[PDB]
Amino acid sequence: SYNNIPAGKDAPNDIYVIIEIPANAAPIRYEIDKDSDALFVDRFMGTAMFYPANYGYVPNTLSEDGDPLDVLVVTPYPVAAGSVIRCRPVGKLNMEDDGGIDAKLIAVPHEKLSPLYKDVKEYTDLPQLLINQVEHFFSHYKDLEPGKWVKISGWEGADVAKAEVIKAIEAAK
Amino acid sequence: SYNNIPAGKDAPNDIYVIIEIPANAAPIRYEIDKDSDALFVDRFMGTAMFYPANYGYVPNTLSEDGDPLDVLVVTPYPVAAGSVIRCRPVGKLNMEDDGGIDAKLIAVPHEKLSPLYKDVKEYTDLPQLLINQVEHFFSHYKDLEPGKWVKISGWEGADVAKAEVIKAIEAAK
Amino acid sequence: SYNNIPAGKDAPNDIYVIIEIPANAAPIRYEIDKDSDALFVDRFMGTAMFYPANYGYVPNTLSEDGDPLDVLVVTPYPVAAGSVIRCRPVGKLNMEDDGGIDAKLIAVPHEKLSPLYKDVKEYTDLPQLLINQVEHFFSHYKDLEPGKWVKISGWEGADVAKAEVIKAIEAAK
Amino acid sequence: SYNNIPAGKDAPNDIYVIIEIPANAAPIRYEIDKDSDALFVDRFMGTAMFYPANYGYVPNTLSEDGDPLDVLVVTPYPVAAGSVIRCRPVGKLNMEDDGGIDAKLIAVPHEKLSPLYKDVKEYTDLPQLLINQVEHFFSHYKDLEPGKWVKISGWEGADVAKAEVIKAIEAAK
Amino acid sequence: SYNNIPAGKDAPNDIYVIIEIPANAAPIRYEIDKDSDALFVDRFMGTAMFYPANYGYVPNTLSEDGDPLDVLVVTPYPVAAGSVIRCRPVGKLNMEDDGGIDAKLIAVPHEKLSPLYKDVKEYTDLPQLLINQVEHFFSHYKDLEPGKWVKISGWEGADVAKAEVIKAIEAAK
Amino acid sequence: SYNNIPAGKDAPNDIYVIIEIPANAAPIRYEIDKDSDALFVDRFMGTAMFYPANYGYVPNTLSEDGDPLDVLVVTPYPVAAGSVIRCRPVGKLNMEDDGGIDAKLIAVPHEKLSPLYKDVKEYTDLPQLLINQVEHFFSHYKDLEPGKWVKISGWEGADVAKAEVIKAIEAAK
Repeated sequence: SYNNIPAGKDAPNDIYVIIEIPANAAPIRYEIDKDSDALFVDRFMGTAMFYPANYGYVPNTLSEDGDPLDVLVVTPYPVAAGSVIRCRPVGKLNMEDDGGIDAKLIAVPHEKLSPLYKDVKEYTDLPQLLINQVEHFFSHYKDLEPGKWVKISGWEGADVAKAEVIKAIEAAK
Repeated sequence: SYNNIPAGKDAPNDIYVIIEIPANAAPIRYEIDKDSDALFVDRFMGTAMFYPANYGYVPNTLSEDGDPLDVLVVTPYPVAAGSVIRCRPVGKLNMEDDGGIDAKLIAVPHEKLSPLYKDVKEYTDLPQLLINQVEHFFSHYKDLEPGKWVKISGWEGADVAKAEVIKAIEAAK
Repeated sequence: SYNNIPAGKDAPNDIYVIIEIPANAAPIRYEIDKDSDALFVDRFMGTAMFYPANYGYVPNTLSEDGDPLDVLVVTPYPVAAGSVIRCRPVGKLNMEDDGGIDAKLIAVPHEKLSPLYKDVKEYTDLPQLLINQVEHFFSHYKDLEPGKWVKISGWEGADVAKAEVIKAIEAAK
Repeated sequence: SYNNIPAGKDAPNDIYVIIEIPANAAPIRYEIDKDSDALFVDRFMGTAMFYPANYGYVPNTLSEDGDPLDVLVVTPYPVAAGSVIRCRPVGKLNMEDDGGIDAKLIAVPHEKLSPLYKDVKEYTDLPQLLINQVEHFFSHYKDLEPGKWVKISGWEGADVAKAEVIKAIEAAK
Repeated sequence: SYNNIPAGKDAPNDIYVIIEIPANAAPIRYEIDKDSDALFVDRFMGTAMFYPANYGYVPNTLSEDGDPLDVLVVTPYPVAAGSVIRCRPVGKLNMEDDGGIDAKLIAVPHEKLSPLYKDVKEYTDLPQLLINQVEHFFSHYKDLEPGKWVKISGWEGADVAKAEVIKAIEAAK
Repeated sequence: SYNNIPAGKDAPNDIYVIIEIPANAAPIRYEIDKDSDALFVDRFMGTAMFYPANYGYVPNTLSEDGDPLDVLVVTPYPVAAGSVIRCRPVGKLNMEDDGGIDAKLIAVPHEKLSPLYKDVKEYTDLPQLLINQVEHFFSHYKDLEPGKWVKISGWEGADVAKAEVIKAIEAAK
């Protein structure tokens, strides 16, 4: 049970993220059931696109999606599906979808995992093309799913990124 | 425990299949133990062949193999090992092996996973080469395993494919 | 030399396409120099997208924009970069570029290369999602390259594709 | 829980090994937590190196690392992460590290998994370059991790390789 | 040009092989044009099989069937398509085709390319399963291509392989 | 022909590099013949290491050791072997070989190829770990090839890299 994994070692700036879809992976949406812990294939993406970064969730949280809080982690090389990355939140990606709103945070590995992003304090420190690529992926990856839309709102800093994790931690209590 | 996963949402025409070997994967037979849920490597295949499609089993079933009922699912791109696909059975592949008989069903993803096979009602709707390739794989993939043989019998439709799942559901009760 | 290859053994029904970019490949736009026949790295794609079919051109052809005839070849597996596929046109995709009007043909392999695409004689015989991914790919793969933009106009039948081949072979060396 | 898996079927010469890092894999150290069973990313390796073989551990053991006994298995093709290989120990690789000593055994699949190494009785039967490559990997793969060193001591045979498993079996009792 | 390459620095012990199909590659039969030196897509394989060694030919040789000498080069890792391996023959595989009689040599890389195959001087020094996969691959990889069929006759020693090289170099340009 | 390509559109700021070995590729050292322009397999690497950047040379240049100018091109994704990257030098790596003194330039792609490396104007603008992996790779990738050894001397600025380009173009065809 992935519930055994804490939301981190020192939340907010130390979250664990269980990866469901690796970066640059096959065009397949995976989602982890929270009763069997198995990797469920949600949909074979219609668009000819791939995820710009690893995307998963923080364990033992709850937002207004009904499901835990979604995270996108940037790594030097994609991680295996079902893996847990000790990362640090550095931004929040707000956007409106068919069923209300959705909010993704962008994350980055920790001191002991990788020195690559010691200078990444907030999402603006990542390369501009990546941020532009992350926005472009979510706006268009569901363009062939009938009835489903996505519109990108704006970005928010790490301090508010590290805020929504604070509120999702006890919303699961 | 994969036993938490039901055999489906609306059996017969809505089975779940836990994939043990992805399509076009490395020449390695994986099998999921049903006590630890871990992915066990059964044998490194002697033949220079790969699985024509993802092959796994429906959870919480039982046939006359002693183990659950085996399924081959056709997907636009191979799924990760240990994943569960919400698919629909569309055929049955009968064949005789060293220890009696074995029966595989061919399956196909569902409305909400992929529109690719909305027109696939039975195995004859899949391309002929695939069916010919699935038969050729099982007939020859054990040609270098000493003492083991496989002979291909015939094909059966979805209605009888959806029959053996009916009988394997309660044979596990 | 590359232009030591005819446009087709029996054009326009039988044509050759040198492949410049493979399908499902890394997002690297390759274009083949004709002074040198070396593979030139033209663009590292900004958008998180991949080519839905192997992209290339017909040897010994000259289109309007000054270069040979663009062809997307649909194959069972992605072919190597710089390899020659013997194929047959089945449709034509029309668009307007930043430089004016553009057009990409779509083709399936020759009968002797694969039996998978024989009853595919028009582009509408191809899967409906594949046609939509080609439309979606070309409409958005330049979204993050500045100065470029693509507007999808509409498809034309297999007979017009063979006509544009005839006209491209016409004005060339 | 991987604890359900025995240390083998007939220890010593029949150990099970849960693979955490596949061979020739991405430069990523994985480690399996022994409370959640999840695949944890330990560190993104600084060196431009890959693991010469699959490396994991024997379940339900304990050495003087505090963690179970580490094993390197040689296979015809890399196994998926989180898989369990029925292998046979054929050597011991002693070496001193920043925190005391570490000891790895080299292993090899069994009769029923692969005939490739029926003649491999001890690590000297494997190709010399592999042994030289295994030594070179561990000596240098942490050259960019600050504060961490590794020095290679020597090799020991299967009989002593099959000894340390004997002592790690009951050290977990 | 490709035929600007000798059959070997010191034939028949030292030979060159241009590789047409890599090992463990996608099931695409490539053959290299000699008018053009471009890589031609000859066949999308029907059978779910892959080449057990990199397939190619010796430059500046002419066999009976009208084409250069077929050689399978066993390498630690699959080499790129269209690349030149400096290798040494160790055996000969004999068969009868639909067009008559055929023969494929098997070779291991030159000493300066790898120390892994030095004490391999006959094909029986290669692993016994590898010899059987080459026999099984050629006997079945054309099972689904109509009009073709291959019958394995038997192997011949390393000395006959060097003799066929001498005779192939003999009648050529 | 390959030497039908200039050293650069506007050397030394704009240069071309034919890539001989891609990044993160299989440990196969390729070198491009100039008699033939075919890709020659030079060495199957003994050490379990991979190239940290795509390795190649500048056309129409002549260095001291008799061959064109070595350049490592850092790219978002590894480019195909034998492809031409339009790039800009940002630093120089100096070393002493078994044959004397050696030097490898490091380069980032031209502005028109990617916006990711524009504010990279010196090699110290590249990530500090990447600089260390190139130093570590060249210092150890020949550890298991006998007769060879590499000693890292130190880096030099982007202005010296443009100077060595000028001198390499100078004494050449």
